[PDB]
Amino acid sequence: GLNIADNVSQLIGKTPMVYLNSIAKGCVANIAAKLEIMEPCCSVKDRIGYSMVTDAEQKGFISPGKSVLVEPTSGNTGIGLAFIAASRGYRLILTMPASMSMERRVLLKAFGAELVLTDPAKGMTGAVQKAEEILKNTPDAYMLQQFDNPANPKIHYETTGPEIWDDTKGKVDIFVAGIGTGGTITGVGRFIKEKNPKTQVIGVEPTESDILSGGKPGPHKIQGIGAGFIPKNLDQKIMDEVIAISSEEAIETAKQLALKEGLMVGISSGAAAAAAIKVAKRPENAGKLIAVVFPSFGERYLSTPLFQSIREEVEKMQP
Amino acid sequence: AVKRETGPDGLNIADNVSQLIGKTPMVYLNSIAKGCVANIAAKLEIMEPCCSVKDRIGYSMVTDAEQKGFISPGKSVLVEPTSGNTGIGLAFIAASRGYRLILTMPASMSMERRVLLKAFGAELVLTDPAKGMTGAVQKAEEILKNTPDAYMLQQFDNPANPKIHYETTGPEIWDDTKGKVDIFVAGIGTGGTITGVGRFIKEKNPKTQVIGVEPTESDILSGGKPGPHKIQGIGAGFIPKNLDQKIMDEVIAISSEEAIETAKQLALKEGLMVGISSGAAAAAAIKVAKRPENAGKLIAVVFPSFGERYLSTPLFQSIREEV
Ligand SMILES: *Cc1c(COP(=O)(O)O)cnc(C)c1O
Ligand SMILES: *Cc1c(COP(=O)(O)O)cnc(C)c1O
Repeated sequence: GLNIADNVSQLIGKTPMVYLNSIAKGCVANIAAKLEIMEPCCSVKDRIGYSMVTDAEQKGFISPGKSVLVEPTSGNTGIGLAFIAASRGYRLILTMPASMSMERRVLLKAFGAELVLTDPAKGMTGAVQKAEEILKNTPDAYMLQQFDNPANPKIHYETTGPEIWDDTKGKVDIFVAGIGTGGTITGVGRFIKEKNPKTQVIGVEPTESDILSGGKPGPHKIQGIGAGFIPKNLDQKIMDEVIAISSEEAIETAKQLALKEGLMVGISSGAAAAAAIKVAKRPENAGKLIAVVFPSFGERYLSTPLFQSIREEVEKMQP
Repeated sequence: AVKRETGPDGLNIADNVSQLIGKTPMVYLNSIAKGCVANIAAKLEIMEPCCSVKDRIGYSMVTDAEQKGFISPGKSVLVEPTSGNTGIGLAFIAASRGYRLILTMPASMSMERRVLLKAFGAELVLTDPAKGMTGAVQKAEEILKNTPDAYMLQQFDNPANPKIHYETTGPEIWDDTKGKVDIFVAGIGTGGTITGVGRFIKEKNPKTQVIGVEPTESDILSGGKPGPHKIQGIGAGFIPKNLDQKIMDEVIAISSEEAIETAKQLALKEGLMVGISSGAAAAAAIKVAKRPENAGKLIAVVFPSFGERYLSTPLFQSIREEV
């Protein structure tokens, strides 16, 4: 009975939290970041790929060797899915617009994932489409549907919320999280409000695609959040407030996380942290504790705008 | 600042990023070990805050120097010649504790690696590709000599590198295997890991075997010549001072292609995204676990770094053509 994992799946979750220090200068509340970046595959999606597979196995809808998993996604979910599929011997089909750059695709294939590329013009909607086409025809096919699947917010209610609740020893006052599939905010929010109805739950979205605030969907750079429609997995009743953060301000905060905290994080962690730092300057919050989710490591985004300013100075660096 | 329930009684929240270092999990190998007579449990340094075993020695070499008062933040300038993970581990520590950090490396170095280093605010000085590491080491010696409060870490010589392994990596594996690790397998670059863990583990139990790993193409510990290879992170081409050649019972030499192939299967069979040296170490581990002697015994092997860092190396170039 050794303290070793049987398999990669048992490594998921139980991520740690870290206080923000110098970047939190000025703030009257403490901020502790929940580092989903330290998931076996460096994002929060490692929890839902595990849980939507397992939830299904348990309900008896899927078995390894037989069922074929199918999901329209390239992002972090495809990755969370790919490594779970590798390790468990489920065949996996992931659809995405051809647009997808080599980087995520190389990594997805290295996991044995079959890639089906759809039409770049058609974006996500074209990908859901091929995937409904592939589900609708393929013998043993099974779709996860990350925006509708109750097991997405369920895993967060079962692990992520209790982790934050345990690590802060019930002291958490405010929980801040960006909304993509809505699963984090909903499962954590639900869990924490049942422990303590007084806690505040605060969502974050792009200023360029603020549909929960009211606005309409528009282009934005915050990879991971503002999917452009209200996802079924979002319980909007759970939130106390939504804060809109700009792309520029997400990217700037992400860079300061690296430069000041030594935390290498993605643009969405930057947006969540920008909002938490704002919330931590409100006088009514002196002394309180804010927990904020950083959904993914930043090394994954070397080719995106997060690192562009840095890329420009590196390209001209003389030998 | 704002007061925090700190110390032994307070919250389970790291005070800063340094406190996230170490305590990494182990995972048994399953279908990739089909056919082995021994159990294999991998030590996953790929799950360090910045994805490599080197996060442990960025921390300990810097902390060792503060503790002895050789350096202090906002005044000392850290300087290291480093083409691999050591610059990353120094970079995030330097950022979080407020040191200026200059890293030297040949201008061969991929651009993504530079980008990352510079996101942490490290300063980069590029050296002459023809001169390799030796040329970078030379330029780091010059900067040290010419910079008023410069301090060089010297990852190959600094005894804080193996010492952090004696104090953390070794103990963890011993706690985690509840003292049942029969054999320990590790790639050698600086020798730190093999030295600290082997030392710690021999001390607890001298019966435990310790096996080190090098490239077939640069197999100097087996009596061969130094040359060029691809198992990045090991086979530095000389025997470094941080290697206590005394605690090793054996050296297995594994090839680029088998290292590469083994990393590929770890991805495909285990769901484990690892660098090429994790493949070399794993391959070595696998053979050992197939020696009849070792039936029913427990092997621990180190996986030094996460694979995603290497999307541009030979590891992924066959997968890169497919796309
Ligand atoms: C999924 C994701 C989010 C949002 O998390 P949800 O629980 O889906 O709302 C934010 N950032 C990144 C990088 C993500 O992958
Ligand atoms: C550091 C390094 C090694 C070797 O470990 P040492 O303790 O230096 O002997 C192996 N692989 C990689 C990727 C490394 O960065």
